[PDB]
Amino acid sequence: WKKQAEDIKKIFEFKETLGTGAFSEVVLAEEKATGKLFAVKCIPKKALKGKESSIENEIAVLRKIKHENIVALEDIYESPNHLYLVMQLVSGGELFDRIVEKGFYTEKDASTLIRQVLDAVYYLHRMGIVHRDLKPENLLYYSQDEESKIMISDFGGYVAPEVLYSKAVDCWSIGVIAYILLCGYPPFYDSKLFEQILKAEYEFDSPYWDDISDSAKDFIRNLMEKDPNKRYTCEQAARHPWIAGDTALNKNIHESVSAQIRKNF
Amino acid sequence: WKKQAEDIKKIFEFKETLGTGAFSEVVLAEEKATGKLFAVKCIPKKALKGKESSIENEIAVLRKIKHENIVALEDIYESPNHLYLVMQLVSGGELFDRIVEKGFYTEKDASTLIRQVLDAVYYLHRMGIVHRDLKPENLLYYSQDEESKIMISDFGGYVAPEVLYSKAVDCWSIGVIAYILLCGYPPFYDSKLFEQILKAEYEFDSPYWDDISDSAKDFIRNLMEKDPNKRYTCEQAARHPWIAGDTALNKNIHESVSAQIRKNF
Ligand SMILES: Nc1nn2nccc2c2ccccc12
Ligand SMILES: Nc1nn2nccc2c2ccccc12
Ligand SMILES: Nc1nn2nccc2c2ccccc12
Ligand SMILES: Nc1nn2nccc2c2ccccc12
Repeated sequence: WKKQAEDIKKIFEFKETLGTGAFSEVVLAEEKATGKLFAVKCIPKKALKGKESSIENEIAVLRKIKHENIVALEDIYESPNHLYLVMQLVSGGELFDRIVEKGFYTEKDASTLIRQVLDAVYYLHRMGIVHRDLKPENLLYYSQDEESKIMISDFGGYVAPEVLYSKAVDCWSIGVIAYILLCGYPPFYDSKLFEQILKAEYEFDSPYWDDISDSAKDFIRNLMEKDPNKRYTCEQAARHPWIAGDTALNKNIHESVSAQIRKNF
Repeated sequence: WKKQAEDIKKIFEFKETLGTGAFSEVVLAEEKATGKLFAVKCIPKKALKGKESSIENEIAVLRKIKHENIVALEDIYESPNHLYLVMQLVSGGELFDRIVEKGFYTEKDASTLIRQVLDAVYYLHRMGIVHRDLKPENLLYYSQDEESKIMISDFGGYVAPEVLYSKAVDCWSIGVIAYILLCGYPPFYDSKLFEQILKAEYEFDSPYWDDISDSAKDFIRNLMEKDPNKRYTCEQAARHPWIAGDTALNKNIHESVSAQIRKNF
């Protein structure tokens, strides 16, 4: 299930660097035998010392499973001292860029995005994976298509008060993302910030929140809940009317949200 | 995520019946708009009364996930009184037919089959699904290819002593399947049979088991373990040398296994 290589460069022509992380890089790569483009995560083995097997079990299991809202692992290569995760390259661009570029953007659009993230994270949780790093940077659109889905592209403010813990920390992160999706700025924002987060002290301030539904605000409260016990799970969040029902509004909130994204990020 | 239809027959031409179950049928079907063949499971809604949502949640989640060793759910249609699960049609045929037809069959072949079933069932367990009905009839080859994988094709001797319970019942079933794969006959076989199962009384009888490895027998013992606590999980079984290592033998055991399948089934 792992392909072996004496030298990865016999298989891929590496191109531009797409991302860099703690102790890995993600690079764009052409498969020399086929032309096909991929995103390849490059990981030195010595960085995984100890929990090498455990992290090669997340990978061994995930290799066999394709989730609609997570970039698929097409292949794993092993050399003497590295693992290479060969991933489906997406073509739809970054989350905020997309929202800024839209002419029209509603709560229904935000709800659809969150629904997809909930589905992906529910799956990861079921598999015993706590993502711990859900944030906009790690969400990419699949394609340029108007109807493109969003996908978790990568694994390693958004951190749960208990951290500052269990799978519930991810659900907090999703709540923060939802907050940003509906107003264009983060719910917290240096010691007073740290203080705010640890007391889950945030507001739906005017004028930015005035045109947002009660249902959306309730949804966010239930995820951005200090008590990780009372906090909605992904399963609970997915049943909420804002996600599963028809309470998400159809008002164009693009002007304000985009203004705030531009100004705030 | 569910397509709605006033009449399913506007979408599919139904052909031969592929399977029948408790209160559903699986039928071969041509998509009229495209020609493409599928396997369609047809389910009256009233059969799911009560746990309708719950069973529509197994489906709602699974729709988004493709496992290499489970037939994929391509689409779900809903009419006023039925659900239709539209599945990827396989082309590789039934498990025993394939083994009888081979000229050469080894423990390594059996191990590869079990590895795949372990992977599928591990995933189902992680999702909170207990299959409860794992048996050869529910395993089909993907293609005619020599290297074809096996796939769970369907959901609803092989039943765990505790039943005669938890996800562990599936692991018992896999042990029974492994037993049959290595000798061509069931480990139990009417009141004395019921008695045997409830005491996990079985043997690796000569001459059929003489050419089988100790490693294979140990593997089977660990799954066909009366105590569901001590019983190997799918995760444990997948780490066993017979599956993960190189203890599976390379001896052609086809003559005997096929003889016994033919005679016994
Ligand atoms: N530009 C990127 N594209 N794709 N495509 C698949 C996976 C990724 C990815 C992962 C991490 C960082 C950047 C990217
Ligand atoms: N970009 C990814 N990075 N890492 N890092 C470890 C495991 C994974 C992974 C698995 C599936 C899809 C994407 C990725
Ligand atoms: N002959 C069959 N073929 N395929 N292909 C996909 C799923 C199934 C299936 C399920 C149940 C019963 C028979 C079959
Ligand atoms: N043949 C199947 N039958 N049923 N019945 C309920 C759920 C499913 C299912 C899901 C995925 C793949 C195959 C099937």
